[PDB]
Amino acid sequence: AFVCPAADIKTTKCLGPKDCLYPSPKTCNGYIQCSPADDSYLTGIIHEMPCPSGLLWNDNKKWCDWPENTTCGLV
Amino acid sequence: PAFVCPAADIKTTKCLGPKDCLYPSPKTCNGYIQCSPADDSYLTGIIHEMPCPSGLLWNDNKKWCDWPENTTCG
Repeated sequence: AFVCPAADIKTTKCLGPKDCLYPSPKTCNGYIQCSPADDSYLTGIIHEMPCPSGLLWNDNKKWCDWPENTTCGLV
Repeated sequence: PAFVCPAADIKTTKCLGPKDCLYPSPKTCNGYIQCSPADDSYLTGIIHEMPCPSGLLWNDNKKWCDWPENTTCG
């Protein structure tokens, strides 16, 4: 499986828009967001999030983006 | 008009979840606002004016940047 890396939750509290966002090792048509479990900010909960149809993850900008801009290498 | 992040949304969710504390931007359809708790009272928010990708528009129904046909803008 995948779990949330605790270091990111502890260090950032995922407060910034681009914090705690990651590529999905399972698809280019989505991503993973880690949410802090609670306001102790010690561990994270995994959310497998989709991109809109036709958009791919662009990890440079941590968003769903036009396919030409993708950072995803999965085939 | 100047935006204020809704206190009730911050207080109730602490903006923890993926779809929490996201709103339309009054400045553009090609973007949105994401609020982050400003302090440990969780009643006020820092405003992050976020763009959408080229040509795409906010869809407040799904709280994401989406194809223009699915917009809520206006």
